[PDB]
Amino acid sequence: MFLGEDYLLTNRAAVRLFNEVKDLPIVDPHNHLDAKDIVENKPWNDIWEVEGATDHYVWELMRRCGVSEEYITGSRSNKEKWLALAKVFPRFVGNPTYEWIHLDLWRRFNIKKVISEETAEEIWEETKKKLPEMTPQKLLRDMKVEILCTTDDPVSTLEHHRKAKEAVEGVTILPTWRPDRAMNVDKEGWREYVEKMGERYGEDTSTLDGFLNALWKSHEHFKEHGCVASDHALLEPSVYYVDENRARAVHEKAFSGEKLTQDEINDYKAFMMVQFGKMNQETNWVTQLHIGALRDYRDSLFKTLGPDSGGDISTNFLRIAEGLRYFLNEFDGKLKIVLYVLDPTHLPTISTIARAFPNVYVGAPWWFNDSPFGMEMHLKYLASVDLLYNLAGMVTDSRKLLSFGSRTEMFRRVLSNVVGEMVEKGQIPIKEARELVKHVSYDGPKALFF
Amino acid sequence: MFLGEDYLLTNRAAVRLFNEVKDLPIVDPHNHLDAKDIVENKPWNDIWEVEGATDHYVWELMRRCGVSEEYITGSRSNKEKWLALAKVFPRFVGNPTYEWIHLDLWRRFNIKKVISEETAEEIWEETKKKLPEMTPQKLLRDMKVEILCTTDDPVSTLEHHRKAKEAVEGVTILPTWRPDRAMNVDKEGWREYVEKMGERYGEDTSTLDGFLNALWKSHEHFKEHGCVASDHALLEPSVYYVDENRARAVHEKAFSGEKLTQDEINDYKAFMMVQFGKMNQETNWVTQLHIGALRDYRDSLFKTLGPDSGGDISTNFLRIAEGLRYFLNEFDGKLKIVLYVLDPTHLPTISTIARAFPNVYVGAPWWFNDSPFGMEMHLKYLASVDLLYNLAGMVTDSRKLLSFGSRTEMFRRVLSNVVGEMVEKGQIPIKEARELVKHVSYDGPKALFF
Amino acid sequence: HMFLGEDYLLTNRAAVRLFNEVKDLPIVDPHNHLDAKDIVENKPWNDIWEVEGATDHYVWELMRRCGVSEEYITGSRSNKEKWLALAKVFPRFVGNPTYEWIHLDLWRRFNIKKVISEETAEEIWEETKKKLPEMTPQKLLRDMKVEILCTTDDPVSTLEHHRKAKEAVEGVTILPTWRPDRAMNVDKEGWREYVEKMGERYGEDTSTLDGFLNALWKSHEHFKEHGCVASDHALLEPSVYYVDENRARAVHEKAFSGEKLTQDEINDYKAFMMVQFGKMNQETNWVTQLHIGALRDYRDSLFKTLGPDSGGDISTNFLRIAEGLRYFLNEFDGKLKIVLYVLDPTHLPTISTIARAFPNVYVGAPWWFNDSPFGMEMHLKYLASVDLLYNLAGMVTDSRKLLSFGSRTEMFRRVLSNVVGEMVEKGQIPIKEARELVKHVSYDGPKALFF
Repeated sequence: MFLGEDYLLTNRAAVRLFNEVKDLPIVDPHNHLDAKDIVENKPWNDIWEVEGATDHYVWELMRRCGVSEEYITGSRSNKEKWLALAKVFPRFVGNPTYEWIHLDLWRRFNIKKVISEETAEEIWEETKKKLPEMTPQKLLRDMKVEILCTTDDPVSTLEHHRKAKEAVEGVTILPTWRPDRAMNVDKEGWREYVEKMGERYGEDTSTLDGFLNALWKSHEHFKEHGCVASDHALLEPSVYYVDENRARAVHEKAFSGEKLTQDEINDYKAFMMVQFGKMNQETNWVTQLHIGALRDYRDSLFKTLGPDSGGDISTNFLRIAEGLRYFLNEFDGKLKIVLYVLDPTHLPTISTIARAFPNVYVGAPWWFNDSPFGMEMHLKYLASVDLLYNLAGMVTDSRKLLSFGSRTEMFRRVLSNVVGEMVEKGQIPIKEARELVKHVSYDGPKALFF
Repeated sequence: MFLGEDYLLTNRAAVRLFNEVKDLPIVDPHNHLDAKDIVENKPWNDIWEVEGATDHYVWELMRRCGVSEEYITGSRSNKEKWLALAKVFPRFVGNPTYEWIHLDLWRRFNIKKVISEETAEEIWEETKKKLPEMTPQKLLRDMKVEILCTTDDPVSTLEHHRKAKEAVEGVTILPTWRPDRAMNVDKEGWREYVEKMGERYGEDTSTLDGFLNALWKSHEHFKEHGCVASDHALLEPSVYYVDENRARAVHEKAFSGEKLTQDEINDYKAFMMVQFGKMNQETNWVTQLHIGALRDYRDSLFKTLGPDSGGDISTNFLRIAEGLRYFLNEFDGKLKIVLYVLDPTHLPTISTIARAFPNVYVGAPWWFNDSPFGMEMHLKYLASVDLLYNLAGMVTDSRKLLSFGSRTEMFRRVLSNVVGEMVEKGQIPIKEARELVKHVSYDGPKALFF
Repeated sequence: HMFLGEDYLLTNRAAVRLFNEVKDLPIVDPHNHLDAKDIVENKPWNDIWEVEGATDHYVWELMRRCGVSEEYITGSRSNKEKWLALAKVFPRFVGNPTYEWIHLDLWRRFNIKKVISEETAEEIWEETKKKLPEMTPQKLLRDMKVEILCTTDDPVSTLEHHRKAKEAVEGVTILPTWRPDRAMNVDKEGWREYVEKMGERYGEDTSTLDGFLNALWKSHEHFKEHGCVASDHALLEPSVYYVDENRARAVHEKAFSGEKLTQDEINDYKAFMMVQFGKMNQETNWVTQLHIGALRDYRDSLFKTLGPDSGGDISTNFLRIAEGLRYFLNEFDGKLKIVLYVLDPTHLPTISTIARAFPNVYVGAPWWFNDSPFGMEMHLKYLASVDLLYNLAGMVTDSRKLLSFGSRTEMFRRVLSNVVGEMVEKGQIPIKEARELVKHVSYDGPKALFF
C-alpha cells in the first residue's frame, strides 16, 4: 500500500471526499518561490537540484543521519549528494520528507521505485532523461496551480512578478509584503536596510516619518502588483501602545550604534506592527502572523551558512494572548488576520482567539507541524473549538515547484481523512462533508485572500 | 448513518458499554441553570429561544459565519434569528454545537431532519406544535435528571431553590457557592458588592472581619439549602501565605478607590482563597477550581454586551503548579478539591497534581474542551496517568435544559468508546470496563458530591 | 474480549509482523534504578508484594488514590495484607499502565493467567509463593534476555557490587551511570555533608571548588574504570549560561557557611557545574542524559514523612527549556552526545526541534508519567513527524524491579511496532524499512548509542 490510492485514507467516506477534491486547482497563499525562475522557465538538471539542493529539511535530516556537509551544502557533485541522500533515505521513514520526495517521483516522473542505495543510480538516470521536458510553467500547468503568492521584501522592485503577469499563462503569481527586516531593529544590518529603503523610495529614512513614508510607498508599490497580504514573523508578539515621539526617539537612536534597551526594541516593534496594521486596513490586506520561531538557535550554523540553514527551533515559553491583545482589539472587525503557531501546544490559544474575533483565522499546520500527524491533530482539534470551515487554507510554504502537488495532495487526503472519520462516526452528514471539504480546499481560501 | 445508534462508537465493546449506561439517571454537579424557570415551569415558544437565544456558543459561531448581530442578540424576531442560524448551520459541521442541537431535535422532538435553509421552516413549524407539551419539569423527568447544581452568588436568597425543593417532584436542585465577585477586588463594582453583602447579612463589611463574617453567614445560608460545593474561577492560581493585617489593610484600601498594586490584589486573593478553603473544611464541601479563563479579552464585546458574551479565551502561559502548591499542601487530606483547566495543554499538570493528592480530583473536559475530540483526549490521557475511575464526573455546564440529555449522551458514548477501545486492545477486561463505565457515569460522581 | 493476549496493543496486521520480528531481541537498558548488590546476592523474593508493590512508588500512589490507608502501603501490615488490599482495589486501576504491567509479569513470568481482584487475591498469592523460589534475579536476567543494564549511581559510590557483578554475573553487563545531582544541588540541606564526604573518599579539600572539581573528576575516572558510559542529570528549569570560576568559587565557599544563597548564586553555581560535567564527559565521550521538568517533593506531608521518591513529585508546564539549554547546547555542539527527556509531553516539540537541529542530540523515550501505551503512541508518532523515529535514543525501563524489565520491554516494542504498523498500512512506509526501523530502534540503535 506504499503511496497507493488509499495513502493516508482510513475509511470509505474519506475516499469519496478525496475523490471530490483531488482535481481542484491549487491556490497557494504563501510559498518561498522565486518569480524569476518561473519566468526564465529553465529545466532542472538533477533530482538533487530539484529535491535536496535547496530544501533545508533535507539538509537537516541528512545531518541527523551523520552525513558530513561535504555532501549537503558543500562542494561535492550533485550526483554524489544524491547518492548519499538515497544511501541514508530509509532512515527518514516516518518523516514527511520521506513521503514528499517519493510522491514527487511517483506523481511527476512516474518512477514508482523506493529510494535507497540499491535504487539510487537507476532513479538518477531515469530522472535525468525526464527532467528536460519538465519546466516550471509546464509543471505549474500540470499541477493545476491557479494562484501563488511568494514572499517579498518591501525593498524589492517586483520586476519578475511584472514579467510573470505579462507572459505566464494560467497562473497568478502575487507578491506578499514581508517587512520583518524593517521591524527588526536588533538585527545587524537594520541601518543599511533603512538606508536602502529611503534610497529606493526617496525619503529621509533616518527619520521615522520618512521611513514610514517609505514603507507606505513600498506598500502602494506592492498594491499595484496585485498584492493582498503581509506576512510577519514574531517570536513573542508584544503589541501595546507606542507613542510616535518615543518611536521617533528609538528610531534615531538606532541610527547611531546604540545598544537599545529591550524596552526600546519592544516599543519600536509594537509601534511598527500597529503601523503595518493601519497600512493594511487601507488596502484590506490579509495580515498573516507567524508566531514562535526561535531562529538561529544553533550558532555554528549561523556563522557558517547563516539564516534558514537548519538551526531554528520552536519554544513553548511564549506569552501569546496578552501580547496580541492590543493589536487584536485594535483591529477588531477592521482587518483580516491569520494566525500561525510553531508549537502545536499553542493551538488552543490561537484557536480560542479566533473563536472570539470573526476577523481572525486559524492558519494551516505550519512548519514542523505540516505532516500527516500534525495535520490530523491540528484539524481534528481546530474542528472541535472553532469551525473547520473557516480554516484559512492549505499553505505549501515550499521552496520547490514539484512539492506543490505532493504537498497539496497530502493535505487534501488528510483533511479528507479527518472529515471522513467524522462522517463515519455520525457527526457529519455526507452532504455537508462534501461541501466542507470543497470549501476548505479551494473556494474558502480563494475568497479569503483573493 | 448520521446521529444513529453507533454515533461516536468505533468498536463493538463500546456498544455494550454504552447500552449499559445510557439509561442511568443524570447527575449534574454544575450547570448555569436558573431554578426560577424550573419552578415556573413555563414552556418555550421557539426553537430559537430553546437553542440560540441564550447559548453564547451559538452567538460565537454565528458571528464566525459572518451573520450580523441583528440576528444574534439584536432586534430581529426569533423566527428570523432561527432562519439565519439554519441558513449558516452547515458551516458548523465538525463543531459540537452542530451535534448538540441536532441531538436535541432528534432525541426530544423526534424530528430527524438535518438543519439547513431547506429545512429551516419545516423544523420551526414542527417544533412550534410540540413545544407546548414541553416543560422544564416534564423535560427533567423525561431526561432522567436526578440531581442538578446551579451556580449562585453568595448574596442570593436561594428563594426558588426553596420552592423547587418543595414542589419539584423527582429532581434535586442544589445551589453552588460561587464567591468570585467577593474575591475580585479589581472589578469595578467590588465595593457595591461588599456593601450589598453586609446589608443582606448584617455586618460592617467595610471591614475584613465583617466581610468574612458576612461570607460565612452566606456559606451557612447555602449549607441550609443542601449546598455541597464552591466553584472558583481563577486565571493564574496564586495562593501563598497572607497576614490578616495585610489582608485587612488591602481590604480597607479597596473601599477608597485606591488603584491597588498587583501585590495587594494578589495578597487579597490568596487570602480569600485560603478562607474559602477553611469555610469549606468546616462543611466538607467539594471545592471546584476552574483554572485559566482569560475573560473579556475582546473589548467591543465587553463594552457592548459585557461578560459571557463570546469574548473569553484560554492562554497557555500560566503558572499552575507553583500557584496551587500552598493551597494544596495546606488542605492536603482535609478538603475534596476538583481541578478544571481551560487549556488542554495543562492537563498533565493537574493530572500529576491529582496523582499525588488523594483529596484532589480531575474534572471533565471543561469548556472549549467538551467535544468528542476533547473528551477522547482528556480521557485517554487521564487514564494513563491517574485513574479514569476517579474522574470527578461529567458536567453539563449548560444554560439550557434540552442540552442536558444530549450533553449527557455525547459524554457517555465517548467515555464508553474510549474504554471500549482499551477493552479491544486487551488492556481492560470487559467486567471491569462495565464497572468502570458505570462508576464514572453515575455512582462515582454521585458519591463524590453527594 | 481478550485481555493481555497475542495482539495486545496491536491494531493492524503489519504491526504483528513487526512485533514478531523484535520480540525475541535481547534487552538493552540504558537506565534503570536497580541495585547491583541484589543481583550479586541473587536472593529470591518471598512475595508478590515484595516483587510488585513493596518498592514500586507507582503502586503506592494508586493505592493512596484508591483510599487505602498507608497501614497497607509503606506501613506495618504484613506483605500478605498489603497484597490483598492491592488486589481488593486493583480493578479501579483499569486503564493505567501499572494495571497492565503487574498482570504482564504474572502471565509472562509465573504463567498465572488469572485477573487480579479480591476473588483472585489468595489463589494468586499462593500460586506465586510456590513459584518464587526457583526465581532469581540472575535466572530472571537470563530468562528475560537482558544483555545490558545501567543503574544510577552516586559519584561517592565505590561501585563494589558492580565489580562483583562484572566478575561473577554471566550473560549481563551491569554498568553504573554517573548521577552528580547532589553535588550540583547547593540548595539541598546536606550538600555540605556531601561535599565533605566527597573530599574524604577522593582525598581533596572540598571546601574549595577546585578540590571539589578535582574530587568529581576522580569520581568520574573511578566510574570510567567500571565501564561507565553516561551521566544522568535531573533539572527542573535548565538554566545554563556563562559562569566565571571566581564567582563559582565565591559561591562554593559561601555554601560552606550556612549562607542562604541568592537565586542567582544557586543558578550561577548550577550553570557552572553543568558546563563542567559536560567538559568531563567530553574527555570520555559519555552520553549526557538530561531529564528535564520534575517538580519534586511538591507534597510536603509525603516529604516530611517518607521523604523523596515517595509519591509526591509532579510535572509543570511552566518551564523555559530552549533558552535555558541554548548555551550548553551551542557549547557542546558536535562534541558531546546528549539525550533529552521531558516530563511534560507538552514540551516534546521543544526538545524534538532542538534535536532536529543538533546531530549530537537525541530524543529519549517517553519518560515517567508518560510511559504508557498512550504516552508511547503520542510520543512516537509525534517524534516521527518532526525528527527521525530512527534516531530514538531507545526504550528505557526506569524500573526498580526486575520482573518489570520484560513486561516493560514488551509493552514498548508492541506499541512501537503498532505505530510503525499503522504507517505501513496507511502507505507511508514500505514494509522492508519498517522491519529495519523497528529492529534498529529496539536493539541495534540504542546499543550503538550508549555502547
